[PDB]
Amino acid sequence: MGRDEAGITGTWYNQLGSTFIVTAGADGALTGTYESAVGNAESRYVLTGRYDSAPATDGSGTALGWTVAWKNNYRNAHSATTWSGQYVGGAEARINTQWLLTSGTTEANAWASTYVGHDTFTKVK
Amino acid sequence: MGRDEAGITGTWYNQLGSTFIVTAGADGALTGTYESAVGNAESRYVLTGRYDSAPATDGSGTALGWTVAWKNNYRNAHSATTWSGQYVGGAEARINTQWLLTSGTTEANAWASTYVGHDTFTKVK
Amino acid sequence: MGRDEAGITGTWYNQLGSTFIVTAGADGALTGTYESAVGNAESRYVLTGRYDSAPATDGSGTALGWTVAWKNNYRNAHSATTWSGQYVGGAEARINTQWLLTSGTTEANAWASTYVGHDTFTKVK
Amino acid sequence: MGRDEAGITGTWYNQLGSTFIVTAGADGALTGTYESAVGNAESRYVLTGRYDSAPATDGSGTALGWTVAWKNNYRNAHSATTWSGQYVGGAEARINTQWLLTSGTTEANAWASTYVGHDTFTKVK
Repeated sequence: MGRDEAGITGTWYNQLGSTFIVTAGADGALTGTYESAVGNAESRYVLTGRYDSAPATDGSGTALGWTVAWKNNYRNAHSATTWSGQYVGGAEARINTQWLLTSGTTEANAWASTYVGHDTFTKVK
Repeated sequence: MGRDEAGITGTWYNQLGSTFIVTAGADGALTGTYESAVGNAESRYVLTGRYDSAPATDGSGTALGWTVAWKNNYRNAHSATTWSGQYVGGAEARINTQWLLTSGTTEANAWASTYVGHDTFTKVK
Repeated sequence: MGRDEAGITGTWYNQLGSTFIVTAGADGALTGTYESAVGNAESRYVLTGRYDSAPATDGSGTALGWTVAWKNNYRNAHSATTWSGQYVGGAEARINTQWLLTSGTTEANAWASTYVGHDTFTKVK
Repeated sequence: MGRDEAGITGTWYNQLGSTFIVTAGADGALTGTYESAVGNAESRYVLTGRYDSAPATDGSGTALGWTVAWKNNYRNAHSATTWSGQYVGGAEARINTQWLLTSGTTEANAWASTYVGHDTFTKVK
């Protein structure tokens, strides 16, 4: 099993009230669903990603990332978000991320294609 | 099939000489391998991601993203990169991305955990 | 005077314990000093920047940005940080920022030149 | 004088056809004007920033950054952009940047406040 397979797997919530449901595989896989509390989104979207299944044992966090394309059976926002961050284990476990949201654009609007932000996920709230 | 399933699937190269080998699934999946020409990396790493399988038909690009965790059988850089971008089809097809590279860090060094950059992928070179 | 000239001018502290001392000019100027609690830094560094001196009156925040080059009489970290964000007025005034830290690099290391992060500044702590 | 004071001072153009007119001071200051070819912008806007006036002599680039608040006598886009990057001297001098564009937003829309992109400036075109 991955060192933090058990720590990462489950339900996480961010500061916006979004819900991230993830399974961490022994081999580094992340699979699950994302539900955004904000933006052009409804219900759950597929996510996939990767994590470091053998992190440093010096108290460093565990690097990971995942992607959501904002298409499901309900809506298509012609966009994708990637979260890049680290899992920090312990009593108040956190996933601390920064994210990039890219929209499909014309060449003329491509300079404005991409938003950047930061989300912090906890196991409560 | 996804609108750009055929356009995205295959081998791509970026401005650094890295190699991205991807299969686009009918359902929005991206699966493949990444080989970085730079950094703490050797040989291929697993990637997974997502793309908009039903993009706008107004000449906008196709949003997509993917993740590599920099662990394979050879090396572990305790880091993950996410690329967020859009596929632009036609004679000189491109994937234009921005990326976030997060390292596992101590809490003291977490302010310096994440690099940001931009890669442009083409089908030649 | 700028709408938030009085609100912005003064001493701010971020989540790292850094100190930002700024004067907002009637014309949109930001001038002052920055002292980082972390990284290759000691004592104060010059900053300059700009803010929107006539923001929207719909309860939107006030856009602003500034730069520090990490050279002073004590040290030179061959780097510069830019903070981009908005001032949100009221009882618990905040400046919410994202930042880019670029180091001078060789062409070979330029892919790793730039860090991205987020700082939140308050008038206390 | 700054090592690259003479190299930086003058007129630069980016890949969008924007015009950046900058004076580099002996002490690290950047002052000038910016004219964007794209977005909610017309004519020139004030910029200020900083650069490393004593860079490494190992062939590394020169770190620098600057800010534009998108208010002038013609328009107010209630936003500010910061460019963070490095100057690379020689026959085909370049300023390679990444940028953050923050808009004033309501708290509800603050997750979508900030765009990220990359501009490359040359002395011709």
